[PDB]
Amino acid sequence: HRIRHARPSDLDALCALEARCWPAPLRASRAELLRRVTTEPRGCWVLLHEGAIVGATYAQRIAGPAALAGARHSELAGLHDPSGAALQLLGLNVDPAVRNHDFGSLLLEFVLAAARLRPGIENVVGVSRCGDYPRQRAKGLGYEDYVHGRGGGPRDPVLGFHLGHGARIGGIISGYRPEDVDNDGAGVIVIHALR
Ligand SMILES: CC(C)C(=O)SCCNC(=O)CCNC(=O)[C@H](O)C(C)(C)COP(=O)(O)OP(=O)(O)OC[C@H]1O[C@@H](n2cnc3c(N)ncnc32)[C@H](O)[C@@H]1OP(=O)(O)O
Repeated sequence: HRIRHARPSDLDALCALEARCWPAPLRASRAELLRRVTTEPRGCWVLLHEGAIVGATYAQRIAGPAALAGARHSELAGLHDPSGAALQLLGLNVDPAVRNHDFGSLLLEFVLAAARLRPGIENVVGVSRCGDYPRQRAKGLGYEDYVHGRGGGPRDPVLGFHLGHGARIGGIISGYRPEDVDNDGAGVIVIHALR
């Protein structure tokens, strides 16, 4: 296939993709999607399949993996540093109508490949979540134990997506996304080590 950088003209399709991949409380507004493409234009890609935007990634260069400490999903734009050693992912979605076709694995490996070619980038970081924690919440399993797989069962399908591509857990940010009630408002830091 072919993948290209994002453009402000794709805003209409990037919103329709956001509305399909996420429920209403967790969707990024039209202004936020435009802010990501304009702030870091070389750090946003769009996967095209049959001429449709079925996959999109958002990233901005931050100072490093340590700058994510105490971050918040709303106050996330202030971490932009054009001379930082880490590229923070801000979103990596694919359309539910085309999922499980090894498409999301292609976008993640492309961003990891682009960061190895951009100079100064040491790691690819980001605050992920857990899509199947409420099921383990009723079983008495704590959130921190569930992130590190200490619950006895398998990984979370969301965290296993990053862990399956060389990432490692780098901490938990409680109160990161209060509208993400499926994770008690918390987020999970993932770090893709490079070089
Ligand atoms: C920076 C922050 C915002 C982030 O990192 S975003 C957090 C990730 N997104 C979310 O949590 C919202 C929900 N979105 C999804 O679940 C999307 O399906 C996704 C996470 C983008 C995954 O993309 P997909 O369209 O499913 O395609 P792919 O990623 O290429 O792989 C397909 C599946 O094969 C799975 N797979 C592939 N190989 C394996 C192996 N060896 N073992 C187990 N599972 C595998 C892969 O984990 C995917 O699992 P599912 O989540 O159950 O679909």
